[PDB]
Amino acid sequence: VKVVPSMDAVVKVFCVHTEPNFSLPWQRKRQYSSGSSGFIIGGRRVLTNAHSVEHHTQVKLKKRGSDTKYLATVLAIGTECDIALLTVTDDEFWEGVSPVEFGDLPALQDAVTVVGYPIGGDTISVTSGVVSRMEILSTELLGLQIDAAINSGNSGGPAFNDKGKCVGIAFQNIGYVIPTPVIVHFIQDYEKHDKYTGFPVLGIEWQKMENPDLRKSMGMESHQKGVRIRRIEPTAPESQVLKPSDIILSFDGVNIANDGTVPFRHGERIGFSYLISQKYTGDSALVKVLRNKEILEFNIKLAIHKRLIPAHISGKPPSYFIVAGFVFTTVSVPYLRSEYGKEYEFDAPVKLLEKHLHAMAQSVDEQLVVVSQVLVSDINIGYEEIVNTQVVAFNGKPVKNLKGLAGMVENCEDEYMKFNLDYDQIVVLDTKTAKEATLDILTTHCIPSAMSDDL
Amino acid sequence: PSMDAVVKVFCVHTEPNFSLPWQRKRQYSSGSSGFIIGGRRVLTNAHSVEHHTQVKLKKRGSDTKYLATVLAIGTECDIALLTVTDDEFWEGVSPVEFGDLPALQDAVTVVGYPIGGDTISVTSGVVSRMEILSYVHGSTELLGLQIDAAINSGNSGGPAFNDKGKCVGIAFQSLKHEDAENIGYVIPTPVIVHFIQDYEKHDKYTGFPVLGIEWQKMENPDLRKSMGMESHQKGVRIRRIEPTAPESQVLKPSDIILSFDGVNIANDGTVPFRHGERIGFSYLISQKYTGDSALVKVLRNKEILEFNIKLAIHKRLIPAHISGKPPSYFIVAGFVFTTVSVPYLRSEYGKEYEFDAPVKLLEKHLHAMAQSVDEQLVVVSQVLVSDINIGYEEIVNTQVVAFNGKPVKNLKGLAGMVENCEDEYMKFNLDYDQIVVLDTKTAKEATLDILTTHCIPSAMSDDLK
Amino acid sequence: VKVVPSMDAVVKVFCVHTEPNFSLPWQRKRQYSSGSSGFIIGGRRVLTNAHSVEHHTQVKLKKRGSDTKYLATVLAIGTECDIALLTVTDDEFWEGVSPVEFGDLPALQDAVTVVGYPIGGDTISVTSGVVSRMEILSTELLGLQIDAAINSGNSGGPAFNDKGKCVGIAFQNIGYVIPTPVIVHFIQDYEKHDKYTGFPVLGIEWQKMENPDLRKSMGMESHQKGVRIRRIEPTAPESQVLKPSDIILSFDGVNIANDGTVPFRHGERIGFSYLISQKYTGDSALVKVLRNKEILEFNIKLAIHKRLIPAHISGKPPSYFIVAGFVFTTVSVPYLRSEYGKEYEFDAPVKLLEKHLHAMAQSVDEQLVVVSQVLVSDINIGYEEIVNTQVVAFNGKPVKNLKGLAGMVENCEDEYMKFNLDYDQIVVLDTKTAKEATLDILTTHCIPSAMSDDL
Amino acid sequence: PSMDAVVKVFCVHTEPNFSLPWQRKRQYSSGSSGFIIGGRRVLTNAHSVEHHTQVKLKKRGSDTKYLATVLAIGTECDIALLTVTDDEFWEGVSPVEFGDLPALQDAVTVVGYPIGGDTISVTSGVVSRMEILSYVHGSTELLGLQIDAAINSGNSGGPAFNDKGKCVGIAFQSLKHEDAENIGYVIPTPVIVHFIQDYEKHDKYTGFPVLGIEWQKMENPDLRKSMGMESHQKGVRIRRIEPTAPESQVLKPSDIILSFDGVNIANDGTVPFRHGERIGFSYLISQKYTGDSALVKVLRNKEILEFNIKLAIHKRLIPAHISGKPPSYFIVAGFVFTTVSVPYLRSEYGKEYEFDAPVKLLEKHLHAMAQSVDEQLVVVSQVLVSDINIGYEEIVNTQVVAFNGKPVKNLKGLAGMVENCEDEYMKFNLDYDQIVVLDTKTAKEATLDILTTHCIPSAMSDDLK
Repeated sequence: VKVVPSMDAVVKVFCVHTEPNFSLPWQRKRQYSSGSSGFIIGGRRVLTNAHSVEHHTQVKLKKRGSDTKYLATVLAIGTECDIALLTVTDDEFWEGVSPVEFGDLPALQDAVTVVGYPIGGDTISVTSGVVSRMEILSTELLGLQIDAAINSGNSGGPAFNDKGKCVGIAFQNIGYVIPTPVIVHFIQDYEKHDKYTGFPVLGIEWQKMENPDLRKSMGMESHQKGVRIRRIEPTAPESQVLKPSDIILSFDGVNIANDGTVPFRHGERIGFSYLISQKYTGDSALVKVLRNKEILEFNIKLAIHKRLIPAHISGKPPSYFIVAGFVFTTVSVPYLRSEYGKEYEFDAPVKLLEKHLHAMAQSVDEQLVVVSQVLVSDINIGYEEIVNTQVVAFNGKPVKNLKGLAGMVENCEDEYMKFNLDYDQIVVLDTKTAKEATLDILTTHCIPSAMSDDL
Repeated sequence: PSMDAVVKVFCVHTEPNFSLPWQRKRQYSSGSSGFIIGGRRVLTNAHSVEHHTQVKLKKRGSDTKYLATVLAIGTECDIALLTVTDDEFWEGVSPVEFGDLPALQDAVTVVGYPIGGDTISVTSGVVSRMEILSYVHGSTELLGLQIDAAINSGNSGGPAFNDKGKCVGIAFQSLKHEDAENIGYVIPTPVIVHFIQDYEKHDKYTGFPVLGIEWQKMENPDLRKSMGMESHQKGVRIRRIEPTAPESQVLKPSDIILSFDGVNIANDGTVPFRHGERIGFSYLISQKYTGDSALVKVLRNKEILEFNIKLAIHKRLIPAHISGKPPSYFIVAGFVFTTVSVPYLRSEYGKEYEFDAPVKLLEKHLHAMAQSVDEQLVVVSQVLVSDINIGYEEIVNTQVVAFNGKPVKNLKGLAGMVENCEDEYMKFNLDYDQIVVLDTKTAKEATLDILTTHCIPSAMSDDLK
Repeated sequence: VKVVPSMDAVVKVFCVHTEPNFSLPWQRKRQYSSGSSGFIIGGRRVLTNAHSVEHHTQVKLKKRGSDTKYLATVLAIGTECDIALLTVTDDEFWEGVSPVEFGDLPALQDAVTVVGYPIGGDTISVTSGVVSRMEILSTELLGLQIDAAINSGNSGGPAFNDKGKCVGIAFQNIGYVIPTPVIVHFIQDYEKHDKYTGFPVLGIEWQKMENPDLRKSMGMESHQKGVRIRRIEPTAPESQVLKPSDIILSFDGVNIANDGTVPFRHGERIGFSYLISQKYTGDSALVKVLRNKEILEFNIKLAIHKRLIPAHISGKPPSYFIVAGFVFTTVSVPYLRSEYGKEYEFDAPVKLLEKHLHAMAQSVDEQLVVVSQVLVSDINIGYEEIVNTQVVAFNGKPVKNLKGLAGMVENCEDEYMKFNLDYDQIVVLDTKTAKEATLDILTTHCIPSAMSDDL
Repeated sequence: PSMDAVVKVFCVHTEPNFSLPWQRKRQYSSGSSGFIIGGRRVLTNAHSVEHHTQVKLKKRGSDTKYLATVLAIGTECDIALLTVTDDEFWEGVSPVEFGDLPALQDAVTVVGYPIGGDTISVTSGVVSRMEILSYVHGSTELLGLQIDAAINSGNSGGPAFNDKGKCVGIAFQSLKHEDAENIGYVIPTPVIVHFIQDYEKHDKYTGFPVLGIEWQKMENPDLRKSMGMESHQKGVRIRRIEPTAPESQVLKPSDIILSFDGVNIANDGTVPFRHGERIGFSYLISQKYTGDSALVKVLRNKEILEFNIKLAIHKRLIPAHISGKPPSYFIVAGFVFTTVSVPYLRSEYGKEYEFDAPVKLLEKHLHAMAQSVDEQLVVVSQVLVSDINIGYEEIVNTQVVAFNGKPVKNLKGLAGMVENCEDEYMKFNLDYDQIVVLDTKTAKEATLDILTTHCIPSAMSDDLK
C-alpha cells in the first residue's frame, strides 16, 4: 500500500557459488546456485546480503516483471555486516527505476514489511511483522529482530516501515533486519576506501578496575574510572604508544567506566568497543590514559585487526605449499572448521586451540604454518600419520609464514631438509630426492602445482 | 570349586572434596568383589577401597561381615592387598591359585557379584589381545589383558580363571568402553606378582618405574641415514626427557634407543614378546622395580653408548592422583589457592574435563613437563566473596605465576611468600595477563571472618602449617 | 507509558548465596550467584523476593543505567511471604530517585505490567498481562496470578496497574504477584518489632460442630455456631486460658460458623485462621467460647507458632553435637528434605513422620534429637548403621534438646555413657575412651569442632 | 520322567471384601500348578487356593478335571495339601520324590504351567542363596531357597527338581522382585516336611512357633563389657518381648541370649548352618513345632540362666492375614467399625499401603505390639451417610480409643458397650483428638434403614452375634 512505490526497486538475485576446499586448498568445490533478493539505491547500486554472493562466480539480477537476467558486478562484500554491494554495467537495467528511500530507526513493535522473491518464483512477496527486539549482537553491531517470515529467497530484500521508507536489509519463525546505521557505515566505509575494510579496533585486552586496592595501588583517585591494559597487539599502531598497565580513562572524550562501559541511552550502557566500531579505518581518536600515576593523552590512528588465525580470508583462495607430499598450509578459522567441523573449538588439537584463543601475531606477516597432511609415497614412508602439526623451524631457522617456508625449501642446498615440528618431532628428507619426488605426487592427486599462486 | 574364595567387599569411603578442599564428602558405602589367595590375603581393586575408613568382607554363604585390614594400595595397577584377623573368615576356604600368562583367544571366566547383589555372578569370554594400558587415566601404563567379556562394578575385583581353574588375574572395568561394548580388562599375574613381591620386600608399595622419555619412530630411511644409523640398526629417537628424571643427566634428546636390557627395540618402539607377538618396549621397563637399574644402549652422534640407569617413578606436573592424601589449599582474603591435579579437574569440570576445562590448563595436562621436583600448577580456585575482594569475585581456576615479582613454583612457595610479605601490597600475577592487588595488612585481617562464614576450619591444609 | 516514571526505581539484584548443608551441618556449600530484580520504596528501602537473597553472603544493587553495583544490607527476610527488605548505606545510591507509588487492589482481568531485568542483562524489561486469579494459597495469604512471563531475573521487580501504580512484587507460562496487603503486613510487622516475626496463630486444633447430637450434648443452642477445640499447643499462650472441648464462637466479635469459616465478601467465606493471620504478633484478641455450657470471653495476646520440627530455621545455621563419631542433630523440615529428598513426607522413617505430622512441642525448648549418623571408627564398632534415630535418654535422664544432651555428655562422670535410642536400642560407650576418640574423628572428616557455636 | 505328576490346579475363590466386610466378591477361577506326591496327596501353594469354594485338578494329557479335597492350608509356609477321591486321577502316575536340602549353586528345574496355558513349562536355574524370609508379608519368617530362575503365577506351586530328579521343594513367586529380575524362591523340603508331619500328627495345621522377642546385636566391645560378658561369650540383647508371648514371663529386656537348644548364637544373631555357611538363629526356632519347648540360655545381671520355654505362634496386633475367616465388623447409625489387618490396609490403600496409609496406622503396623491376647486396632472404617450422622460423613479409617470413658480393647468389646449402653449419649473418642457423639436411642433406631439402603444383611459379622 505504502510500500508499492518501491516494489519496482526490489530485484531477484541469482548467484552461482564456487567455494574453495580449505582441507584440499588446490580444489574448488562443485558449483551450486542460490536465489536471494536485493534492491536498488541511489548511484547505480544494489544492496543484498553478503551470504547471497559469498564465493560468487556469477551474479545475475532480474528486475520486477522483467524478462531479462542481467549480469551484475560485485563492488564490495562486508563479511562482518552481511552486506554486499552490487552494480550492473548495462544502462537499460537502470533506465527509469526509482530507487529505495531510507527511513528513521524504528522503535519496537513498529509495523515492518519485508519485500522480496520466494525461492523458485519471479513474483514479489510481501511479509508483515513487528520489531521484536533490538540488539547489539554478533564485531558486534545493531540488528533488529522481527516476528515474521524471511522466505530464504526473501533474504537480501528491503524492510519497510509503516510509511514508505526502508528500514534495512532482511536476512534469514523469526527473522532479522540489518539496520540502517550498519548499512550507513558499510556504504561510507566503501566510499572512503574504494573497498570494504571493516570496523576498526583498539587492539588491546583489558581488565576491570573495580577493586579499591588495585585502583589505589596504581594511583587512581576515587573519581577516576577506566580499564587496565593487559596486552597490546604487536601489529597494532597502539603498540607503539600505549603500554601494558596503562589505565584507559576515555576515548574521544567519552568517559569509560571501571567495567569498560560507556553511556548509551537513558538507563542503558554498552561496551566502549562499540564506540570504536562506529569509527572508520584511518580515523584518529584521542585515548586518555593513566600511566605511572600521570595522565597522558594520545592521538591514535585506527586500524583493522590482524588475527594470527584469521577469522576469514576475504574470499581469497587458501594458500598451500607441497614438497615430497608434505602439504603445508596456514591455520585459519575456515581451515579449522573444514578440518574439525562445527565444534572445532572443542575438537581441534589443543595446541592449535591455544593459539586460536590466546596467541597474538608478533609481526604483520606471521602465520601459523602446519603440516596439514602427508600424501603417502615412498619418499615419505614413516611420516604418513602427521596431521595438522605446527612447523616451527627449517634447517635451524624459524618459520615465520608459509611464503617464508617455501623460499627456504626452494633455496635449500644442504644434503638434508630438517623440519622441526610441534611435540618435539623432526622430519628429515634427502633434499635431492625429496624435490624429485614432488611432481609424481602432484600428478597422483591431480594437484595443478606445488604451491598456490600467491607464493 | 573355587567360588567360596570369592568375597564381597564392603567399603566405607570418606572422600576429599577437591573443589572444596577443606571438606570431606558424606560417608558412603560401596560394594565390589575380591578373592582369597594364599597367606591369609585378599585381593581387590585399589579403586574399590580408595579413601577407606572401614573395609568389611562377606563370603557368599554366610550373613557375617568380617572387619578387614588394608595392607597395601597399588593405585597404578589398581590392586589392593587386604587381610582379616578373625579366623572364622579363613577357615575352610581353598585359596585361589594363579596360572601362567594366557595366550590370545584362551577362555577366561570372571567370578564376582552384581551391583547391589550378594549372589555369585559368572561372566565368560576370551582373551582378545595383550595391551599396555593405563589403569588410572594419565598414569603409568602396564601390561593388561583385554577380554571379550563385560566387567561392571560389583565384579571388577573378582578373579578371572583359565579353563584349568587357575587365576590369570583380577577383573577390571574398562574406563574407555561403554558397558554394552562387551569389552573389559584383566590385571594379569605378572603385574599382581610385581605388586605382591614389591610389598613383601619393602613393607610398602613402591610403584612402577618409567624411563621418563618421549620418543619418535625411526621408520623413515632418510631420518635413519642422517643420524648415522647402520642398516642393521633400529630403535626410536628421544624427543624430550623429563627434567625431574635422573636419566635426564645421561640421556639426551635425539639419542636413538637401540636396546633395553639387551632386548632389541624396533623402529616402531616394539620388542619381541612371544611367538608371533610383539609389544611396546615399555613393558620391559614397567616389569622392573623402582630403584632397579637398566642397561640402555643408544646411538649418539653416530656412536654407540651404553648407560646403566637407575629407574624412578614418574612425576607428572598435573598428577593423575595424589595417593589418597588430602588436596592442599591455602586461603588469604577469601582467595582460595590450590593445585591442579586430574581429580581436581574431574571435580571441577566433570567426566569430560579433557574437552570442557580451560585450554590453558588442558595444555599443561597434556603437554607440560615438570621443570623441577616440587613444581606444581597453582591456581586461584575461586574467591570467597567479601568486601576485601570486591571486583575479583569471578576469578575461577586461573594459574598464579608470580607474587610481588617472584615466580610461583608451588603452593608452599606461594604460602610462604604471602606469610612473609612485608610490602604494602600483595600483587599476584595471574594467567591471561591479569593482576590481583590487595593491601597486605587488611587482606590478612579479612581472612578469619571469611573462614568463619564458610565454616572453614583452617586457612590452609595441614601439609602447609 | 504510564509505568515509565517509576522505571528508574527498579533495580537489579545480584546475590551470592552460601547454603548450609543440613545433612553435614558443619559444612557450607559452594557459593553460587543469582540475579533478580527489586525496587525502591519510601524511606531508603528496597523490596525484593525472599528467595532472591536466601542465604545471602553478598547482595549488590545496580540502579537503571548505572555503572555501579552498590553493596546492600538485608534488613529483614519474611520467609512465609517471600519478601525481603534491603537498604544501601551509601547516600549516592539514593540521590535523586523517585520511589515507587502503590495502588489499589486490582480486580481480575485488569491490565498489569511487570518491570525488571532479564538474566544476564542490565536493561529493563517490561512484560504485560492480566490478573488470572486471586487466591488465598500457600500461613495462607493473598496472591495474584497473572498470564504473563516472569523471566526469573524479573522476579523481585514491581507489578504495575494500568495507571502508574504498584500492585505488588512479581515472583517466578504463568506468574504470580505478591499483593500489597501482604507487603503491607510485612512492612508494618518489621516496623512494629524492628525485625520480621511473621503472622500469628491461634495454636489450637479444632473439630467442626455440625452434628445436632454433638451440639446438643455440649449445650449449644440452635443459633450458636463454632468449632470445638481438639488440642492446644503447650507452648502457646492460649494453653493457659483455653481448654480442650471449648467451643470457639467468635474472634474479635467476628462470628465463626460450624465449619470454621467467617464471612469474607458477598458470596464468599474463608477460614477463621485467615482473620488471625492479619493480626500482628503481640496484638490482643477477644476469643469467645462455650465451656461447660457457659459463655466465656478471653483477651489473648497473640504469638508466633513454635513447631517441634521447625519448618525452617530462619537462616540460622543447623546445630550439631559429636562425641566418639556419633553425630547428633535436631529434626527440622530442611533436615528431613536434605536427608530424604522432595518426597520426605513419604520416604522418611515413620517414627519421624508421626512426630512431624502430629506431635506438639511440650516445652518451648523441646527439640527432636536424633543420631544423624555414626562416623565409623574403632571406638564405635558395631554401631555404624544407626541412621536418623531418636535419642530419648542419656544415663537414665530424658533428653529434652540438643544443648541438654551435650551438657549431660560433657558433665558425665560415670564409667559408661548409655544412650536410649528409639526402637528400644541402647548405645553404650566407655566414657573416657569415647571422649578421647572424638578429636581424631573430627580431623578425619574435617569438622572444625565437636559442636556448633550455639551450644 | 516325573512330569505326569505335575497337575494344573483350578480354584474357584469367593473372597471377602475387606473394605465392605458384609460382601463377598464375585466368584472367579484361577489356575496354578501343583504336583502329586506319595500317599494320594497333592501339594500346591496356599495362595493358589485361598477362599476356595471348589478345587479341581487336571493332568497334562487328559481333558478331565477332577474334584479335589483341601486337607490343610499352611498360610505361613504357603503350602496347601490336597487329595482326590476319583481314583482315575491317581492311576498310572509315579509320585514325586523328595531330595536333600540343596547346596549353593546347585542346579534346579521348576516344572509347571504358564498363566492361562495347559501345556507344561520348564524353567531352569541355580540355587543362589539360603534365606530366612516371610512367604506372607508381615508373617513368620521361614527357611527358603533363592533361585536364579523366574517364577510367575501359573508355575508357583509346581515342583522344583535337583539334577538327580528329586524334588527340593515348591516354586514360589517372589513378592519383592519384579518378574524381569529372574529371581524366585523355593519352599524347601524341611519346611514341607514340617507342614506334612504337623498335619499328620495333629489332624490340622498348627503353624510355626516364634520366640516373641526383638533383639539388638552385641558387636560393640564396650556394650559387651558393660553387661558383664566374658570375652568368649557372644549373643544378642533382647530389646523388647511380646506381652502376649508366654516367654514374657521368664525372659527380660536386656537379657543376652547366648545359645538356643545348645547352639551357640553369635553377636550378629547368626548360628552355624553347614560347612562355610551361617544363618539367622530363628531357623532353629521355626523348625520346631508349636508347643515344643526350647532351652534358652541368657546372661542376666552378669549371671547365666537357663530357661525351657514352651513356644507359641506369633500374635500380631495388625495381623498378616486372618486365616480365611470373614473380616469382623459392626454397624450402628451408619458408622462401620472394623479392625485393622494387613488385608484391610491392602484393600483400602492398594499394594503400596506401606507408603500411602495414614501414618498413625502405619506406626502400629510396623512398631506396635499387642498388649493383650485379644487386643485389636478398631477403626471407624467409613460412615454410611444418613440424617442421623450429619456432620460425620467424612470420617475414614480413624482408630476408636474409648467409648463413654472406657478404653476400647477390641471389636467385640466395643460392640458390647454399644449394645449395653444406657446413657443418653454414645460418645466415641477417636484418634486425632476427635469425638463422635450420638443420641443412644435414635442412633440405634436409625441403623435398620441404613442397612436396608446398602443391602447389608446384618448389623454385625456372625462372630459378634
